[PDB]
Parts: sequence; structure tokens; C-alpha cells
Amino acid sequence: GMRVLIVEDEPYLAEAIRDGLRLEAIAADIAGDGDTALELLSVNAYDIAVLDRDIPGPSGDEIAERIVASGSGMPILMLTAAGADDYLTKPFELQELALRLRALDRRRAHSRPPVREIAGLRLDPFRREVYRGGRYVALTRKQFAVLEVLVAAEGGVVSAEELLERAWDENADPFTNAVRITVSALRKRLGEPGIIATVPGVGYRIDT
Ligand SMILES: [Mg+2]
Repeated sequence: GMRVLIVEDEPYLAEAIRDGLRLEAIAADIAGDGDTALELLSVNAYDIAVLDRDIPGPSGDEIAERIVASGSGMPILMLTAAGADDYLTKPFELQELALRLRALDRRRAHSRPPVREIAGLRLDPFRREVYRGGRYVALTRKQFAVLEVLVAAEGGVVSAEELLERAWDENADPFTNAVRITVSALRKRLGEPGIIATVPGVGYRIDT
């Protein structure tokens, strides 16, 4: 079934909302503040984020911006007292929330969430961290952006030109030596065994 993240700070409310979804076959994790929300987003995968706007720590709008920047396409539903796919005013009927969640999910029912793990690597875009078999590998911003694209291709081949468009600038001056030296540095950082394969005329890919 569906897994959602509920971020709401009002006492008992986050737990009560998860409770109302339980028998709707919609499971949920909860958080009362933005720091906990980000920590959960670094570890678990969710189908939708339900975010109260005014919460302690990083606000609900700041969480929404970081989800949007992650490039996952995960739908976001904001809760308001009274960017984002939809907004819901508190208090709301539970059937109303379950309807919005299902509608948001089925719009993208056949799309796939990003590939963040392959061949031992785990990539977390929220903390911008890479783990190889559980071992932390520090990476520069450019190295991470290139690796993020290669991992998301799940062994598919990515040209040096696409890496330049996606990790430097969509209308960049097509010079690919910078991409080549960055991939080479990434290979040194990741270590043995070799995980980034070169396809001579086309580009690079994650091996196995
Ligand atoms: Mg609040």
C-alpha cells in the first residue's frame, strides 16, 4: 500500500491523522518538527509528504523546497490554518484527506521513484551523502551531481554531454573534459572495485 510522511506539531494530531489512515491501507511515519522530517527523508522512501506549514525547526515550506530540489517528484500536500500540489485547511474530514492522497498517488501510479541504490551504493540527496556498502564516501558537490545522474540511470549509459547539461548548466558551453576529469575523480573517491564503466563512444554507466 501507500507510505506517507506526516509532519504536524499540534499535540496528538500527527498521531491521530496516522491513526485515521491505518485502516485505509495507508501507512505513515510521523514527525513533529522539520529536523525530524528531514532525518526521516534521508532514510525512508515515501509516496507522499503531508506537511504542516508552521512547525518547529525548518518550516513546512522549507521541507517542501528540499523535496522539490531532490528531483524525486514526490507529491506534497500542505496543511494550513487559513511549490505544492495541493493544500488542505485544518480541521478537515479524514475521507477528504484520503481522497487527496489517493488522487495525488494515482496521477503518477506507473512512474517509478528515483533509483538511489545500486551495486552497493546508497545515495541520499537530503544530506548529500554517498555510502558504499555502508561506508561513507565524501564527495564534492559536482561529484555528487554526476553520480546522482548515473545512479538514477540504473546501469544505463549517460553521455558526457548529458552529464554537462544536468550537472553544470542546461545551456552550457559543450566542453566535456571537465566532465571526464570529474568522473575520473569520482572513480578515485569511490575506490575498488570499479563501479563506473566507460562505454568508449557513448558515455558512462554504473557497472552491474
Ligand atoms: Mg503547526
